[PDB]
Amino acid sequence: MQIFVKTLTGSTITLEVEPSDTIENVKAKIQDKEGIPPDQQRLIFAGKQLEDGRTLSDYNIQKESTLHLVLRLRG
Ligand SMILES: [Ca+2]
Ligand SMILES: [Cl-]
Ligand SMILES: [Cl-]
Repeated sequence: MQIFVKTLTGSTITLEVEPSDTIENVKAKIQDKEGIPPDQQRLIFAGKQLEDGRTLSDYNIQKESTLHLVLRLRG
């Protein structure tokens, strides 16, 4: 399944995922492509912040869905 991840600056990347993938899995994939550590990532879909432990299917994220990625600094 192909999805998109987009930032506030308009950068868009593509990921290959499965419905059963967790949000934590997706953050790992973004880190592989773009080097952003999962701790600093927050994903949003349909105006809601997503939870690491839940799955893409939980949020009805499908082929060609776009997730919004934003930073949240830990320190
Ligand atoms: Ca690029
Ligand atoms: Cl990927
Ligand atoms: Cl940001």
